[PDB]
Amino acid sequence: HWGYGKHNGPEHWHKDFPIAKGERQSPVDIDTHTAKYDPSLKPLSVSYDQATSLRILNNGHAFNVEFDDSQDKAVLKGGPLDGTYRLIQFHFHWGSLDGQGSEHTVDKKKYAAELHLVHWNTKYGDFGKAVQQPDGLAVLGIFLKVGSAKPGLQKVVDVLDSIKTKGKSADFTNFDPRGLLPESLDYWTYPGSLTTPPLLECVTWIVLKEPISVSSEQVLKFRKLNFNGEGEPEELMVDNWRPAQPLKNRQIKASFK
Ligand SMILES: NS(=O)(=O)c1ccc(NS(=O)(=O)CCNC(=O)Nc2ccc(F)cc2)cc1
Ligand SMILES: NS(=O)(=O)c1ccc(NS(=O)(=O)CCNC(=O)Nc2ccc(F)cc2)cc1
Ligand SMILES: [Zn+2]
Repeated sequence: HWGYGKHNGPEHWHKDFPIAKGERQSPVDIDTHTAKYDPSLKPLSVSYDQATSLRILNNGHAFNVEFDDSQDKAVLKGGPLDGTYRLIQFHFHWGSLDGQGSEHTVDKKKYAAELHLVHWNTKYGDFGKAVQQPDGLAVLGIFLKVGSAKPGLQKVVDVLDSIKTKGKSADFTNFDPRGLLPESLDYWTYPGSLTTPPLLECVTWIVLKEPISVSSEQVLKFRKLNFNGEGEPEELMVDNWRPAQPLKNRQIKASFK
């Protein structure tokens, strides 16, 4: 079963998930000199004031903070999107070292980690229906670089020892995801896929240009999580990132000049 290891990592996924070699796979390298400014792109509308986080889960691949998505509470609109997309979860991808960890790259630059805020298009009624549609999901990607601490990340950092191993969950209410955003909402956008199996080609990717800075201690505590379940051989949850995939017949558009 798939993972990031020696024997089951991204280069093996195509054997059980042949769409891994598909036409709109993610992540990709963002070539900043080839991305076209598109003045028809709208500013992003991030409406997280009424977000309801519920819990945090170690699923053996990353840790997900889950939200209540049964009403329009925390929604993403505007930008390249038609309609309203509801936040359902966020999670991160990170490295064993500060020099790697992000999934998207910028002119081949790898960031220390990458945050994915996952939203589904309300016109499809639920997340499981939305992932079967080419405009089903919108994922907001935010790079993390190692620098000053991110105060709004620390509640996430401090709960991690309670979900160290696969299958552990903890209550995680009243978390405000606005504390994870950078100052600017300038972005690049392209059509793509889930970056983990089943790798479905259902995502409008929106990747912010401005990274957030987190402290070395904050990202070190990500690296203390375990891919394995309790009682299984300990394997540190690091380098849970898929490398850049071929861009093929896609254009990356920039919301800014
Ligand atoms: N709003 S809530 O009830 O509290 C709630 C409930 C669950 C979550 N977990 S999740 O975000 O990871 C979505 C996982 N659910 C799926 O259906 N995935 C899937 C993927 C590929 C397929 F092909 C088919 C299904 C978060 C919040
Ligand atoms: N890295 S990314 O592109 O942003 C990305 C990658 C994958 C997802 N999918 S997910 O939200 O569901 C989290 C994964 N967990 C499951 O799918 N669980 C599940 C539960 C019940 C089922 F019936 C089937 C599956 C979202 C964003
Ligand atoms: Zn992700």
